[PDB]
Amino acid sequence: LATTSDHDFSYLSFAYDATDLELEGSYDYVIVGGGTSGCPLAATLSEKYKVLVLERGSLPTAYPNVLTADGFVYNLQQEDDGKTPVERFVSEDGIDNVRGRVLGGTSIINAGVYARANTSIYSASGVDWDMDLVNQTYEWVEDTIVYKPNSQSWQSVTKTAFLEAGVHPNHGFSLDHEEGTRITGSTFDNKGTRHAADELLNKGNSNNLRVGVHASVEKIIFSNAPGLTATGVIYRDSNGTPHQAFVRSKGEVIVSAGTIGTPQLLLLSGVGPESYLSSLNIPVVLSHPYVGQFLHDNPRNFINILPPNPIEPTIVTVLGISNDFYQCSFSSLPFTTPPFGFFPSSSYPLPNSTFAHFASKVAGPLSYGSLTLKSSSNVRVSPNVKFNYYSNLTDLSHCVSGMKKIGELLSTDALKPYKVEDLPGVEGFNILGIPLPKDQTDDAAFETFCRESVASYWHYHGGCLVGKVLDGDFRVTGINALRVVDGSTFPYTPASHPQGFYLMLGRYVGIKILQERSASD
Ligand SMILES: *[C@@H]1O[C@H](CO)[C@@H](O[C@@H]2O[C@H](CO)[C@@H](O[C@H]3O[C@H](CO[C@H]4O[C@H](CO)[C@@H](O)[C@H](O)[C@@H]4O)[C@@H](O)[C@H](O)[C@@H]3O)[C@H](O)[C@H]2NC(C)=O)[C@H](O[C@H]2O[C@@H](C)[C@@H](O)[C@@H](O)[C@@H]2O)[C@H]1NC(C)=O
Ligand SMILES: Cc1cc2nc3c(=O)[nH]c(=O)nc-3n(C[C@H](O)[C@H](O)[C@H](O)COP(=O)(O)OP(=O)(O)OC[C@H]3O[C@@H](n4cnc5c(N)ncnc54)[C@H](O)[C@@H]3O)c2cc1C
Ligand SMILES: *[C@@H]1O[C@H](CO)[C@@H](O[C@@H]2O[C@H](CO)[C@@H](O)[C@H](O)[C@H]2NC(C)=O)[C@H](O[C@@H]2O[C@@H](C)[C@@H](O)[C@@H](O)[C@@H]2O)[C@H]1NC(C)=O
Ligand SMILES: *[C@@H]1O[C@H](CO)[C@@H](O)[C@H](O)[C@H]1NC(C)=O
Ligand SMILES: *[C@@H]1O[C@H](CO)[C@@H](O)[C@H](O)[C@H]1NC(C)=O
Repeated sequence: LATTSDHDFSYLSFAYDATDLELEGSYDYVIVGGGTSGCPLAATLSEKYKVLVLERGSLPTAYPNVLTADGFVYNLQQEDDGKTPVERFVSEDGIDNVRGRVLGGTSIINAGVYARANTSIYSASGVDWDMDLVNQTYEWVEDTIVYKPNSQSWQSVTKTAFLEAGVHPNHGFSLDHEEGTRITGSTFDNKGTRHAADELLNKGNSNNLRVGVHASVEKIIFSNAPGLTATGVIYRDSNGTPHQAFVRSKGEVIVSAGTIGTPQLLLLSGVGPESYLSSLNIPVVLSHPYVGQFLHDNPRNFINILPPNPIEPTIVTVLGISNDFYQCSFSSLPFTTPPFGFFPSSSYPLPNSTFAHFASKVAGPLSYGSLTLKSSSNVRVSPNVKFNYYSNLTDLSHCVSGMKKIGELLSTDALKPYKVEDLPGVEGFNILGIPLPKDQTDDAAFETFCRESVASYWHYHGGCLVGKVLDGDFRVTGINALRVVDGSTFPYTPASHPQGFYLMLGRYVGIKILQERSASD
């Protein structure tokens, strides 16, 4: 774990605006997307080789509010002008959502919750994991940007509610995703300063690592040397001037553009379903049927209570983990400008007093959809995405169980002081939005509640799966010198909160690449 300190911007010494980067560069590795996985991957590779990271967004310094916990809601409330760190989008399902667009990626705009992946998911992932390396990597990340949180009144109230409601056992303070209640780590330090993936760039070699911001990567370049191989990428700067960055012998292009950005770039580059690409007149580099397929978004269902007595805003630290659903509570200040993506749509009531958001995330999820291009040529145009929430009934059964558990929390002695009226069961609270069915045994009513009140937990993943598009070493099958490392590689979520796993993944693969280069020297 790390110790509270200012956000470390030492890496600015090797950060450049794309307009300032050479028109044609040569490196050992080119990383597309300076995000959650991309940054630690880049830093790791730079320990020995020349690396260039290309990020479409700005430096975190351009948007000060992404640097503090009290800025979380603010970023979501800001209008999307195409340059802001929070990019808005709506799934085909009709659910509002957001993704990061800034150096550090989505780890720069998230809720800060940090957890290590469920230790039981590595065996069936399709990857032969080196567990000693996995833990060493978690430690590497944690010693730089993860903190043991301060005690917080509302989080403590939530902890008492979970324990009263049977979410056992109690793990005390622990980073591990395990059934029961615990206080986990956070990327926000004890002074409220946000730490993120960008700071992991400081772990790289300042003479080998170069970062380009405001760099929109539009296409991967290929050649037969002799076999199909990725040779570089084309990116554009704010002046509209296109640049090219190539990789040298044994080097590689690694796409870490995220669940949404990676499949989009692959499709735009001619790697995807042959009939789909041809229909849009995109030359086919390699037929890859699963690019953009298997897009998963864990559903979030919730209850907002408006206490008669004000509660203080807090950062999420207490987690109530069940096998089929994960829960927590967030307390915040009132507002008249809605944080996009918080509620599923714009027509939702606004809180004029402090409130508590009890959220429930369904495990998996088993349901999935796909990603398709909205523009066949412009990478700045958001792709179309559909998640098909609750299309798999097992997800729905888990939502029902999850919301019943929330009902239990609402019926605890712990939450009584927050009701406006002392009514039986879950009744008596001042609710903002859709309330739970009164009858806690009415399954059909809970299914309707789950379907009509659903929102995104913002932990979408998939779209470029290991075993479908990638192999066990994260290489895009059939293409040399090309890998994918980010949240797009697996169908199920690694824990209640995935950033820890994706941060680890970046360096993990980086180390695997270095070990591979060592053997071939
Ligand atoms: C990689 O890192 C993992 C954690 O992220 C390791 O794991 C943890 O390893 C701990 C031993 O080093 C193991 O023991 C600890 O917990 C014991 C019981 O914990 C549970 O029950 C307690 C009360 O019943 C409760 O308070 C607690 O919150 C837990 O619910 C305790 O008896 C021990 O004194 C010790 O404190 C952890 O349980 C374990 N946690 C997880 C998430 O699995 C992992 O190491 C483990 O790998 C296994 C494959 C196995 O070999 C096991 O023996 C080993 O400890 C690390 N792996 C590597 C390769 O280093
Ligand atoms: C509002 C919100 C709250 C969340 N809360 C939490 C939490 O508390 N804890 C947790 O564990 N997880 C949380 N998550 C989820 C977690 O943050 C994400 O799953 C994780 O950051 C995704 O990592 P990634 O590397 O795949 O993608 P990203 O970090 O998004 O990185 C991809 C990067 O690629 C860039 N990019 C995309 N396309 C291009 C292109 N063509 N050219 C150049 N650059 C490009 C993007 O701008 C971005 O910086 C939250 C997510 C959101 C949106
Ligand atoms: C919802 O998710 C389930 C778990 O992934 C699906 O069932 C699983 O389907 C696998 C191949 O389709 C099969 O190997 C697994 O054994 C099976 N697991 C279970 C718990 O049965 C389920 O798929 C449907 O139901 C199963 C039983 C089969 O009849 C499939 O043909 C069905 O498609 C998923 N349901 C949906 C709506 O996709
Ligand atoms: C951890 O993962 C295993 C294997 O996928 C699963 O059986 C178990 O339910 C998970 N535990 C939790 C608490 O999510
Ligand atoms: C303020 O919140 C209360 C619930 O506490 C609600 O009844 C009222 O309508 C809200 N005021 C406005 C004008 O939205």
